[PDB]
Amino acid sequence: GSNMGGGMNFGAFSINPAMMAAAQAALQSSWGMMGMLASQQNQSG
Amino acid sequence: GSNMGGGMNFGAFSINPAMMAAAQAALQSSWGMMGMLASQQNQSG
Amino acid sequence: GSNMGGGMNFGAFSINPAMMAAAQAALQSSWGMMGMLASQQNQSG
Amino acid sequence: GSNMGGGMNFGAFSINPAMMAAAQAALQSSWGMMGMLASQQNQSG
Amino acid sequence: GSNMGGGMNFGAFSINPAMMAAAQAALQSSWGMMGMLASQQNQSG
Amino acid sequence: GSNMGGGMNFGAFSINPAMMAAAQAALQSSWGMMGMLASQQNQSG
Amino acid sequence: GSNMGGGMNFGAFSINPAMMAAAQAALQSSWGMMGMLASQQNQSG
Amino acid sequence: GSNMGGGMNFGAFSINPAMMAAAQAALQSSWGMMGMLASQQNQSG
Amino acid sequence: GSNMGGGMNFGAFSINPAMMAAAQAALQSSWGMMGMLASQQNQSG
Amino acid sequence: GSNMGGGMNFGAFSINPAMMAAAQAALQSSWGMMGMLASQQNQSG
Amino acid sequence: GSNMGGGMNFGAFSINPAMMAAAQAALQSSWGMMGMLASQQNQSG
Amino acid sequence: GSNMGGGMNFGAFSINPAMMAAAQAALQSSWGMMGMLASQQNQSG
Repeated sequence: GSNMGGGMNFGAFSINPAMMAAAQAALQSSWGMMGMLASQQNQSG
Repeated sequence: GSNMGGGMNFGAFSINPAMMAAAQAALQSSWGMMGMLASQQNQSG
Repeated sequence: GSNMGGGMNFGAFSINPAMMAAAQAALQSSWGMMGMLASQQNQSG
Repeated sequence: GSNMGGGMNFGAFSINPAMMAAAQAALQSSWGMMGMLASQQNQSG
Repeated sequence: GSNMGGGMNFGAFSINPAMMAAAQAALQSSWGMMGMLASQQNQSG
Repeated sequence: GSNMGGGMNFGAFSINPAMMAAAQAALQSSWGMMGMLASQQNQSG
Repeated sequence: GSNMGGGMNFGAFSINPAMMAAAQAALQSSWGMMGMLASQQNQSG
Repeated sequence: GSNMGGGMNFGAFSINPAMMAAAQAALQSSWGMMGMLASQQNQSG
Repeated sequence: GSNMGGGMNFGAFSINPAMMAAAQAALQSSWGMMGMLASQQNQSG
Repeated sequence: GSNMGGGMNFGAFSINPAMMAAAQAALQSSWGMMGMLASQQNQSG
Repeated sequence: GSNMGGGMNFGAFSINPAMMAAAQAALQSSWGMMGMLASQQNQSG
Repeated sequence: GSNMGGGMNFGAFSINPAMMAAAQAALQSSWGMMGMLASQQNQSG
């Protein structure tokens, strides 16, 4: 069980994420004002 | 079970994400004002 | 079970995501004001 | 089970996503004000 | 089971997505104000 | 069980995260004003 | 010379004005979303 | 010379003005979302 | 010469003005979201 | 020459003005979110 | 020459002005979020 | 020549002004978040 309060952002967020990855499983998620991500990267041997 | 509060953003978000990946499974998700992502990248051997 | 609150964005989001990927499975999703994505990239050996 | 609240965006979103991919399976989805995508890219050996 | 709330966008979204792909299966979907896409790209060996 | 209070940010957050990873499982998530992420990267041998 | 800008009202205005007057000249004008009134009630002795 | 800027009101204005007057000249004007009134009540002795 | 800037009001204004007057000239103007009034009540002796 | 800047009000203004007057000239103006009034009540002896 | 800057009010202003007057000229103006008033009550003997 | 800077008020102003006057000229102006008033009450003998 999880919960988050609500917030207000007046400023302008200039985000410039730059990502690189190399794996058996890879997920790369960039988001702006609000987001939630639940990623289950299952693996065996 | 998950929950998120509601927020208000007056500023203009100029986002410029740049991503590169190399994997057996790859997902790359960029989004603006609001989003949710549940990605199950299942794998065996 | 997941839940998200509602938000209001007055600013104009100029997004310029640029993505590159190389995998057995690849998904690349860019979206503007609101979105949800549930991607199950199943894999065997 | 998933749920999303409703939001209002006054600003004009100029999005310019640019994507490139190379995989056994590839999906590339760009959308504007609202969207949902559930992509199951099944794979065997 | 999935659900989405309703939103209102006053701004004019000038979208210019540009996509390129090379795969055994390829789907590329660009849309404006509202959309949903469920793509099952099945694969064997 | 988790809970978070609500906050207000007047300043404009210019974030420039730059990330690189190399693993059997890799997740890299950059976000702006608000987010939550629960990632279970399961592994066997 | 007079001038007015244009506005947008999403809310539903339930107005219930109740007026009573007793004069040599009487005008009573109730209006909803938009209006202009120029009433010259001239009088002598 | 007069000038007014344009505004947007999301809330629902429930107005209930109640007015009573007794004069040689009487004007009573109730209005909702937008209005202008120029009333010249001229008088002599 | 007069000038006014433009504003946005999210809240719902419940106004309940109640007015009573007794004069040689009387004007009573109640309005909701936006208005301008220029009333010249001229008088002699 | 006069000038006013533009403002944003999130709160809901419940106004309840109550006014009473007795004069040779009387004007009573109640307004909600925005207004301007220029009243010249001219008088002689 | 006059000038005013622009401000933002998050709180809900519950105003309850109550006014009474008795004069040769009387003006009584109550307003909510923003206003300007220039009243010239001219008088002779 | 006059000038004012812009301010932000998070608190909810509950104002309850109560005024009474008796004069040859009377003006009584109550306002909420922002206002300007230039009243010239001219008089002779």
